[PDB]
Amino acid sequence: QIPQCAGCNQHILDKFILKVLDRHWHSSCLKCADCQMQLADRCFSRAGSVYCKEDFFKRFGTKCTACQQGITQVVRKAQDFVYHLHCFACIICNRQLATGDEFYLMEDGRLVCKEDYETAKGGGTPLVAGSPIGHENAVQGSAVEVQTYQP
Ligand SMILES: [Cl-]
Ligand SMILES: [Cl-]
Ligand SMILES: [Cl-]
Ligand SMILES: [Zn+2]
Ligand SMILES: [Zn+2]
Ligand SMILES: [Zn+2]
Ligand SMILES: [Zn+2]
Repeated sequence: QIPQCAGCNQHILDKFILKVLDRHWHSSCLKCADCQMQLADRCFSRAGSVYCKEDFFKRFGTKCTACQQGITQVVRKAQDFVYHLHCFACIICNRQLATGDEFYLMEDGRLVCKEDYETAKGGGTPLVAGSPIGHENAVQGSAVEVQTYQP
């Protein structure tokens, strides 16, 4: 089926069809709201608009998953979730997780150290704590893929 552009809602007759996480785009509609630059690498969307990596970081403040508050300091990451270092902590024992620590990530971003998770015997994802990283590397935009309507 010929997709309608997520941006302009028109049918995309371009041979190349850009796909951003389950949505389809004209190449010419995937442009940063700020600097009007084509988005070929990846896409940063907030609210109802799209931005490049640079213009996005300078516009929106990344909010910690646990405390829901802004963070120019290094952060911790588990999957897509982003945390203050002091919020990267087990919800049961309140102990801060450190690089190398084994923990479980719950669906809503709640963190549980390995020992407390396994002691209590819902569904958690096993992970190993990575070292702190910068915001830039923290929030990786959505991948822009390319599809073509073929026979
Ligand atoms: Cl398609
Ligand atoms: Cl074409
Ligand atoms: Cl550490
Ligand atoms: Zn379009
Ligand atoms: Zn831009
Ligand atoms: Zn926090
Ligand atoms: Zn714990």
